[PDB]
Amino acid sequence: SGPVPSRARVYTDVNTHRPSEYWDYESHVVEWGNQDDYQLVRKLGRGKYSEVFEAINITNNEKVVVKILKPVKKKKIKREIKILENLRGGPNIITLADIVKDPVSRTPALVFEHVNNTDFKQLYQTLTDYDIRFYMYEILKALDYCHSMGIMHRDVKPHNVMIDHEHRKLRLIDWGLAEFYHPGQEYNVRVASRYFKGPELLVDYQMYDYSLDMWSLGCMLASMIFRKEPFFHGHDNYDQLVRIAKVLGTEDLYDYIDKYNIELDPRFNDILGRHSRKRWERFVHSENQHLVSPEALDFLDKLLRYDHQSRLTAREAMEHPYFYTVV
Ligand SMILES: NC(=O)CCNCc1ccc(-c2ccccc2)c(Cl)c1
Repeated sequence: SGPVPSRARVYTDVNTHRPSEYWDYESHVVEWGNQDDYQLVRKLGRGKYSEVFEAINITNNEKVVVKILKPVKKKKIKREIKILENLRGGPNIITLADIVKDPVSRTPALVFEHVNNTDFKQLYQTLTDYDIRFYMYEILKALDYCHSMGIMHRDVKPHNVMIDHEHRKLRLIDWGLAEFYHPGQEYNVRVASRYFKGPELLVDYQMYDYSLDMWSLGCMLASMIFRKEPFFHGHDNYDQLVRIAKVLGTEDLYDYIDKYNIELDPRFNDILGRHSRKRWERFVHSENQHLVSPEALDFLDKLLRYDHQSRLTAREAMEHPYFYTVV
């Protein structure tokens, strides 16, 4: 009678028990300020529906970040704006300072606090085992916060984590794919970046929850501790599940799809194969061994599980012995 329903093991009805205004972003009233108070400095990057600039607020000589949005779907702009306002001031969540539009073109822009992002290319060698545990803890603070607030990020990846290592400051950014969690809601599976997509998205299991961000965090941790970027290198979305299966094995993949009554796409039939469950220690080499520990492996093992319900929650994760050395 179709796939088996599922709901989050934590913060299940946080939106159900709150007023409609908190989660109804379509009904959210946005009030734009004037862009003229901002001075664009330099291009920091470019997304598919966004253009990110470094800027200065002329009124106080403060460095800000300006994200110009292509109005592809106003509903998505309203969703990002609503979520950013709801999470404002949360631990390690990018702060939305203002919302403005350019008078002439009317293109919407989000103004954020500034993060002085440390040279990551040069950073990949100076980070230690302590650094990884410390920064992992900080991302979990952000996730436990947005999950307690009924939001799932749905795009956790290195690119969306800004680190100012001189000041040990971490910010989770790009809430453009974030969504409000409503138990029983079927979500679009075309979220997150390929390398970070949870098995639920790949097998087309639409009733996912906050545990999706927990899979993405595992992908990130495995790439950090094992210095293998990305950890699951799929070449398409169908191949992505095969890359996971080569590590987690096909046995538990059927245990998963059977548990939730999932219909595997017939495109997998020829490519999936049969794979044994691998051991995390196999990924330890001379290059990475200085960042790998038993605690790190036990933690990793508990995040990268097929079954979204078996994954640690951000709270459970914060308690794990992997984090005993950090405040
Ligand atoms: N948009 C950008 O260019 C920012 C790119 N983000 C840099 C970055 C550097 C280090 C980490 C990290 C991950 C795990 C443990 C400790 C540190 C992350 Cl998640 C991200």
